Amino acid sequence: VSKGEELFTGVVPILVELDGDVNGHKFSVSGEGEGDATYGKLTLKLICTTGKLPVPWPTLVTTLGYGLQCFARYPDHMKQHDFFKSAMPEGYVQERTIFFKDDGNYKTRAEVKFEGDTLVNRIELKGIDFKEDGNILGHKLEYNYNSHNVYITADKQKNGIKANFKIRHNIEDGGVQLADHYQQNTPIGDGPVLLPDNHYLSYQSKLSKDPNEKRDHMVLLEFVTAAGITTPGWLSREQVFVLISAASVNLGSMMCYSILGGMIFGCFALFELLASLVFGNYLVHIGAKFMFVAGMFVSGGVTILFGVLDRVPDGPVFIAMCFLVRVMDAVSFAAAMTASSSILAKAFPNNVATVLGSLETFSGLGLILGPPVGGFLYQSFGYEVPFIVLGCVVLLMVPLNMYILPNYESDPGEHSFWKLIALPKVGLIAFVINSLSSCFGFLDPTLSLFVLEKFNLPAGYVGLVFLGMALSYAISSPLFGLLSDKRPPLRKWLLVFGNLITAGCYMLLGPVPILHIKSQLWLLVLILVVSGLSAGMSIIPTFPEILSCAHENGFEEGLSTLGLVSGLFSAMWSIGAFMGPTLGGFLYEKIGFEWAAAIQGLWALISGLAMGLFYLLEYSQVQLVESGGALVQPGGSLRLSCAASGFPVNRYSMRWYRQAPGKEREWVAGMSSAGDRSSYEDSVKGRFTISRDDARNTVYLQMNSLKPEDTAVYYCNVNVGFEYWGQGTQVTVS
Ligand SMILES: COc1cc2c(cc1OC)[C@@H]1CC(=O)[C@H](CC(C)C)CN1CC2
Repeated sequence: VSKGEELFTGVVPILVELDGDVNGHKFSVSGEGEGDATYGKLTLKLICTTGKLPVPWPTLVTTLGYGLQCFARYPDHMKQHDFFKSAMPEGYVQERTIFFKDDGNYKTRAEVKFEGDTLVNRIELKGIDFKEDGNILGHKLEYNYNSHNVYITADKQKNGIKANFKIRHNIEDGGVQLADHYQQNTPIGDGPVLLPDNHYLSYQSKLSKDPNEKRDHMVLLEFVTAAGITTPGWLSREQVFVLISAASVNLGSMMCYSILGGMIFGCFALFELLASLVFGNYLVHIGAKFMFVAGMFVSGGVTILFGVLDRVPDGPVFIAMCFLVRVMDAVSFAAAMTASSSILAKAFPNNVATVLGSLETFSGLGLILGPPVGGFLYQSFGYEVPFIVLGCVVLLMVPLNMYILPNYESDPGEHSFWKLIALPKVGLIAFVINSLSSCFGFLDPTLSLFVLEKFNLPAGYVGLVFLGMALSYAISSPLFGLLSDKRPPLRKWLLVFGNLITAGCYMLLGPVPILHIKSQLWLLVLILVVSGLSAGMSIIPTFPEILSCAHENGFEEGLSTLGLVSGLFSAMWSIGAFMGPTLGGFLYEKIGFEWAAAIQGLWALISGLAMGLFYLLEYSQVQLVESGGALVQPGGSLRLSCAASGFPVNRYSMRWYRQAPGKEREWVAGMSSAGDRSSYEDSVKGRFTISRDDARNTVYLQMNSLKPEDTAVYYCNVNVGFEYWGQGTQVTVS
């Protein structure tokens, strides 16, 4: 960790100038924009002042967009290898030599300095031996750009770094143009710079235009990450810190709710919805740590003051005290839930479902700890006593959470609440979770009445079967959390099937007089256990799906979006808990439990079918799938098929790539937009044939007159703004 790391904790306004010559034609370009090193984001708007560019803009993307490598996000084992922020309070120099294949050369000198607030980059360019009928001077490069890798090794002799990479530009005729880049980077101002190990950076890029501008300009978007040296594999300090804290909080709150769980019941959810929405909307202004500790302090205060109601005289003071205890319990649980969910969403970015499943398992393992020590404290000390013993142990666990938790700081976002809530998929998520919470709230009060009226057992076995259903939920939560984490497209399927199995469970809850099924005990207990498993298999994949839809819509990453999605999760669980018991009790007094369970299960079933119909109707995502790999004797003939998913083939160009073992990727052939022009390598010239078919949205490559040289893995390449690849097929010849 260096001193210049602290400078890049925010947004940086950046300014770029270039002056260069190409065969006597001189140009000067100037640009402005922003950078963000927390996530690796660069956005520039770049305008010429001299006039027309005889050279294409993708030739200058590698000079201006790669000219600011200081906004690279490094993971926690790569902060030791940061060089760019090490010398940034004074500045560095970067010299680059670019060899275009079968054409001339660029040589650039650039200096990147930090003047005032702004970051300044000055570039001088020299261009040597360009043909007039070439891809560069003839304006033959497509107006999009590809994703790349940049490899950096160290250099002790100049205390700097040296990087090598290649850039594949697309030409309009179908082919590609290769540009090989060699750069050397050196500090100027004697700063303690970190000479790194061998590593590399991955660049995603995007290129567009501002439509209101009528000059010559480019809008450039850069995503950067860094890798190359593998992790130790075990956790960090902050992650074990937040796991111990969240586990202890979840244990304490669960056992507090288990040991002591109309106007006040509904106004409780009425304040709970508002508290969840307000805490979701304003979280960075309060902070995750402060709101964690505040929610735990108010929760412990509530469970201390719950014993005092026996010494409060009956009258207006009893109402004015129980009301305040009810609303403080509501806002304390809301604040603690949203704070814990947001901080664990930030702490584990890729493994978000596994942590939530593990905390659900610890909540179950803590609620099964209630009866023995609870009976010890009840028939050993008394009844006023166990609540204040619980309050003492929670208020002694609180300063640990004051000591341990890190200080995450962020800035307010660019969008609002109302843009997030207006998505269709999010509304269907909310409707599914309303069905689940309403089924749970209906299952609360009438089960004890049904057991007492039919089977003649008291509330002890009602609590026992509640324990069994919670245990099935606790077992089924982390496994399907791990399954939803590891496989992305199975997550939405587990969302649909969970609600469908839950609906089947609530229809088997009440034996329908049409269906002729008899009532007994172990069948009922088993259906409740399977209902717990279905609820667990549904509820865990909800939060990552809302996160994926939020990042897919275009919300900027940070803590604002995590806070909003956690607040919406708590809000939907609040409005479901509200809607559930009132409709369940109304249906129980009106028509009976037997049809009430059927109507509730049918509600859940139509919720799941609406979800499944939205998935069956409006799904589309860019994908390339391939087929045609086998083993053929030399001199044979083959056909390879690349089937696309979510773009028109007749409006975009297509490329075919190949790779040999122990060798880099090589371009084979390319097919343009209009379908009349094709491009080939001389090793596949006259032999390989490319074809398309826009009716079935598929492209094909046919081969004849085989050689042992063409044993390779073949790939299919598009660019629809981003670069998308395929999994490849193995083609072997003898
Ligand atoms: C009566 O309202 C409440 C109902 C419930 C809970 C808390 C309540 O408030 C005290 C807990 C909360 C979560 O930890 C768990 C449920 C999800 C919201 C993650 C476990 N459940 C049972 C339902």
